[PDB]
Order: sequence, then C-alpha cells, then structure tokens
Amino acid sequence: IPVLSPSGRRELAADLPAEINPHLLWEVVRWQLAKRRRGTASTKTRGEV
RNA sequence: GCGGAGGCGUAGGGAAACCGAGUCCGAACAGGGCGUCUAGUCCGCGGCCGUGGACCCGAAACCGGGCGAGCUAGCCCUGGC
Repeated sequence: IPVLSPSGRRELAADLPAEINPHLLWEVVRWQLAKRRRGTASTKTRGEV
C-alpha cells in the first residue's frame, strides 16, 4: 500500500458473487457483545430471607 | 482465546442372542403389526414444561434446640401473723 517503495494492493475475490446476508450478520454479533459486560446483582426472599 | 473427551442424526427394528432397510411371532416361500430422498443442525427470542417455593403474603400446628415457676404449684428451709 505504500507509495515509497511498494505501490499496489487489490482484493474482493473472497466472494463477490453473493454478499447479501446483513440480517443475521449484525444480529447475533450484537448478542455476545451484551454477554461480556458484567451484570452482578442479587435476588432475595424465597422461603425465609 | 489456542485448547476434541462429551450430542442428535447419518436405521431400523428385536426380550436377548443379533439379524438388517429391513426386525419380531411362526415349521413356513407365505400371513400381521412396527420399515424408506428420514437435512437435518445449533443460535438469540419464545412457547412449554423439571427442580426449583418459581407467581404474591397469610390458617390452628409437627421437629430442634434456647429461654423459661422475680405469677399460679406441690412439698421442701424458717422467720411471722
């Protein structure tokens, strides 16, 4: 990518033919993100408490 | 994150031995009910359940241990009236 010595770089072959699955992509990704975040609080009563 | 041991299918059916897209009864080529493009598979979300008390508190009691007669008891010691 440089312009000093090296100069030139192209890609997309990966899979240009399709590329149209945005639905599920963003979705689930969003999911685990929520996980990591620590959420520690308690619940109380049951029988005695 | 790197990190394969753990599942459901990829068959069934049969007490089992074990046969097989077919199995089991029966002496039976036969009768008869259970077999085959059965895409499934794991996510979040959700039904909908299992333990969970899992909706909400609550009824007199049963179990354990602590408190317990500075009231009422009975006698027990001795002062009194």
